[PDB]
Amino acid sequence: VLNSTAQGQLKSIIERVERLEVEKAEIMEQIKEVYAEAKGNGFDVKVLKKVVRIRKQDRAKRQEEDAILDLYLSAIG
Amino acid sequence: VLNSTAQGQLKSIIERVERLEVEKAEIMEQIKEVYAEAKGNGFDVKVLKKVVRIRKQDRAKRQEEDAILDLYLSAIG
Repeated sequence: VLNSTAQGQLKSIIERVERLEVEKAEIMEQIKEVYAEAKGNGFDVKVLKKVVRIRKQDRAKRQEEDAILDLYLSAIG
Repeated sequence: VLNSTAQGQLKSIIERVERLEVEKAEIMEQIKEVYAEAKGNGFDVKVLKKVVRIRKQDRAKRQEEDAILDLYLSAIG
């Protein structure tokens, strides 16, 4: 059995996660809409998605290079 | 070569998709934070996630039952 406080906690957890998952689905739908718009303008959607992935990978690489920089500087001092 | 209007279109597409993908990542992080909070309260996160999936499946089932209802009613009229 779950006591009163725990039942409240559970209900709050489910409520918040479900609201966030609705927002996430809304965002995903908007991304789909932007790509559909692009397709309408004559763009290649598969290639656009690849452009986005490549740029994401570049940003990730730069962040890890910042981490590595802090590691080296730390080690040197 | 891409003409002026097409270059503007491309830049707008990438800009909007990347902003939306940042929002999506923010939402995913918030979901993680809610589950971390739940774990702190003594809840089983794996089981919570399963609760959320089950409820999502129930909602999906109800939507498809509404679709099927419209199909049957349509066919009958």
